[PDB]
Amino acid sequence: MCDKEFMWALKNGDLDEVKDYVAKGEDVNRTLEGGRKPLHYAADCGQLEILEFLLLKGADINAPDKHHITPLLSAVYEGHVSCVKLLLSKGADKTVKGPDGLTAFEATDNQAIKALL
Repeated sequence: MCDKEFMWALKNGDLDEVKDYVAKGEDVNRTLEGGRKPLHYAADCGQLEILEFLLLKGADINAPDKHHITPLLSAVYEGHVSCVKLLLSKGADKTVKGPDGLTAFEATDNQAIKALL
């Protein structure tokens, strides 16, 4: 068990492997070796099922990574509409500014995400 495989599981949708790490003692809020938290890796790659599992285990929906980026901003940057919907419906702060100074509204050009914000 190592962080490198944990980050891969969150990125690639391996929910069972993510459940393995958590059941074996992993903290769903710990910033991994890559500089991001589990929610950041799941939201960046649009893993909707992992996002749900992480929040139910107590993951901070607004926690930043090492680059002042929230899980909501990470999902917006790659246009994961369903992930934006789930994070917003769970109370994600839409007013946080990214590392470039723009909020989730100003950072995206996809108007479908802009409507939900």
